[PDB]
Amino acid sequence: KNPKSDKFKVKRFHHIEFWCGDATNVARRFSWGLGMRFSAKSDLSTGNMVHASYLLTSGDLRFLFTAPYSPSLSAGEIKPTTTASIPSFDHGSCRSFFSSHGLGVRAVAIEVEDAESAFSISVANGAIPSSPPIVLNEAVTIAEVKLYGDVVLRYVSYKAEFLPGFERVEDASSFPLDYGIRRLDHAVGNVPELGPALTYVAGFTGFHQFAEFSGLNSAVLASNDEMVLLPINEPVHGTKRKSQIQTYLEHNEGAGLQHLALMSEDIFRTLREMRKRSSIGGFDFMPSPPPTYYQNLKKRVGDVLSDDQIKECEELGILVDRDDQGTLLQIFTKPLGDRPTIFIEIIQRVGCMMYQSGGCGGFGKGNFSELFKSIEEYEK
Amino acid sequence: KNPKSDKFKVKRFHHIEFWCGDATNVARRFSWGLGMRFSAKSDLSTGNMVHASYLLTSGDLRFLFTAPYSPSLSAGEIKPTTTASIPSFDHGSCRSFFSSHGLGVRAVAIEVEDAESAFSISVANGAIPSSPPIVLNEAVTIAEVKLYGDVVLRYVSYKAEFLPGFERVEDASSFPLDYGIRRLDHAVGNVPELGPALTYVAGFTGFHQFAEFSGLNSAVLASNDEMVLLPINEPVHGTKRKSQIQTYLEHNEGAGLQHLALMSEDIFRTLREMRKRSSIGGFDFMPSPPPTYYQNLKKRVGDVLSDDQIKECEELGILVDRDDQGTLLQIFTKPLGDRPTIFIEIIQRVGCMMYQSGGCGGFGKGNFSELFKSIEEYEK
Ligand SMILES: CC(C)=CC[C@@H](O)C1=CC(=O)c2c(O)ccc(O)c2C1=O
Ligand SMILES: CC(C)=CC[C@@H](O)C1=CC(=O)c2c(O)ccc(O)c2C1=O
Ligand SMILES: [Co+2]
Ligand SMILES: [Co+2]
Repeated sequence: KNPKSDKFKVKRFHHIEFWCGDATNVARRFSWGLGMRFSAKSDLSTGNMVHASYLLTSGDLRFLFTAPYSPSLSAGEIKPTTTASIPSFDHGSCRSFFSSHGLGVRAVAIEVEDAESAFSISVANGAIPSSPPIVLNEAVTIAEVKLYGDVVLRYVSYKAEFLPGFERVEDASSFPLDYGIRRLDHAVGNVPELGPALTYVAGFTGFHQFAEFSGLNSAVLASNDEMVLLPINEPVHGTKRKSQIQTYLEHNEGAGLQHLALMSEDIFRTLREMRKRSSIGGFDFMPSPPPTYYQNLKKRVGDVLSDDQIKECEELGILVDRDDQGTLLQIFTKPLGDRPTIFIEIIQRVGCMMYQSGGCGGFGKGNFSELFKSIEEYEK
Repeated sequence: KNPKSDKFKVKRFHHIEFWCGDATNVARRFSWGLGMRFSAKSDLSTGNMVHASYLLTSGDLRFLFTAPYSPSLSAGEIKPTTTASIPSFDHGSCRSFFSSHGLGVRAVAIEVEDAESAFSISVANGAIPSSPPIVLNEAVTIAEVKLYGDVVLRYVSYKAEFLPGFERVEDASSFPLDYGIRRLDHAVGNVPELGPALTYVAGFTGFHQFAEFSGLNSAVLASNDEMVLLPINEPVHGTKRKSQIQTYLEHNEGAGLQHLALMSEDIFRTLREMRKRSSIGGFDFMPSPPPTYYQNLKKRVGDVLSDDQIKECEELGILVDRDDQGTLLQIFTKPLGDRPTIFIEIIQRVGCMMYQSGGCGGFGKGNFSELFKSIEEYEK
């Protein structure tokens, strides 16, 4: 049941902004590890005396990495005279954000038809304002509201290249890395209480609940066409194994973004490329499910995947689950930084062709059962 | 003239510790970019609730990358009950250090015969104490005094693997990267006034001035055998081109470590390996000197280098200068992080065989002249 209750025209995921201690080093690590190209910069060399911001792109996926310079560099400036290309930036907020959470996502950015109206409607509908709409060079408008914890949902809209004040990067500094990742599929938040979080965000967006088929309860909010997907988790206390959501909240000092799901146009090549680089600067992956998990795969998705594609799944450690609508291939990295907080998920969806509809195959919740009922190989 | 006036037995450079926002991401970047192996860890997985510390090694070169966790994780601990493996660590100092300077070197560590006595003698001789001697597990003793700005000179001594509480890293997480770098040759500080800095450090170490053959004045302090080498620079104001030392001091918020000189056992393979990786996560190098600089190289070092080695120097952008004692091959990276502050120098020394004596060939001061008198190619 899709009631199509968006309160403003929401287009697509536009970018994800990390707040870092040092943007250069995180961005270069992510570039190698994920296969993303250096696309745009705003820093000292572009006149920005306030922050360093570097953009990586892969297909439609945009990762923005931002860190503050010394406040002294911009001591004479005021907000009207700022050289920051992202006027919502604030040294005190960024240092407090990073000191409090460590490396993680500050902004989940979505493109809307009119950022000023989306901000006005949102706040009128319960959104906590974070940064009011600002018009960059008569061309781009950006506005921010609180999402959960210190994460903001950022609205961007264009009259008609990333943002004004960013420069395209000279191509000799821009090596065309690509491991197949093409767009952001969904972005997941962890909160201490799901209900009030759901009520708040659904409240000011009009996003509807997306239908689903140990440790947490979750739910998914979605825009009209279900291209913007925002799952949210809460912990379930009192279990046998401690909730990883609870571990997240402890180490992150509260609510925040748990993981980013990146859609690959060929998940097998992406995982081959990423695994080759795990131990030489890239990302590590969670431990692989046992071979019994893969001995049981022929029976539920042998429909969709050949024996060859199934055996390739076992090599790369890929997990597979299925909706009534499509099939989902997924895998999870280990945490991206020091803290056991943010990680990345690689995914590819098969089915639901109309273009492909969002959430096709769901989010893998069928894999808790498939996984637990596979650790019965410890008796095999 | 070497008066051999060390006030305590100084052995060798032991390690360099960076204070980071996120140790994981800086360490993985440095590992790929420089060819260093993941060797030791102290973090949550080893019981350290206070900081994450990762060690990279290449030959004798040890780079330590440290970042604080949330203070909350260790709120119940006191210094006697600390889980930090480096008891000099302090959340407030590290966050203040990093917020103030950004990514850079916190500790220049040298191995001494007795860290407690070296600390006592130092302070008795004018050193500002930073962290008093602590004995780690009846085996290792560590003590810290102020060097310049917020950089500490760290004394370590062993009764008889890096430090207690560090774990060796499982070899599947430890890929044997190596591009030829073998040890730290010297570590360079920038200060607003050279004289008082020189007086202070020579004061409590007994290190002597090392004899030399636009923008700055400098001098070099050295231990008895001249294996520990500590150049220090100050700016010269009023020039035509602004002092880069002054630019350093502005962006670093004051004095600090300018660059690390890493000795390669084969600088041509190191630079080939590093340049291949510049645009895919590694380090960038300063612009190459003009071909006229290389057309003039046959006349001064054609003695030491073949036409082939000279043409290889032009390919890799290597600079070459010469003492009366030896020949020095060097090159400089661009800044390692967001700020135009810390960078790295790659070097290899030829000559002064006795083992090779320290500073053989000097530090390249002859290249200001060779470089300026080469930009007369803009008229060629
Ligand atoms: C293996 C790991 C570090 C975390 C997995 C787990 O926390 C998780 C990931 C996820 O992606 C997801 C959804 O996408 C949707 C519902 C839902 O319960 C979940 C999840 O539980
Ligand atoms: C190209 C660049 C970013 C910086 C070069 C310059 O700042 C420099 C480097 C250096 O290594 C050095 C010595 O090793 C010794 C004396 C001395 O004056 C110097 C230097 O001036
Ligand atoms: Co997911
Ligand atoms: Co040098």
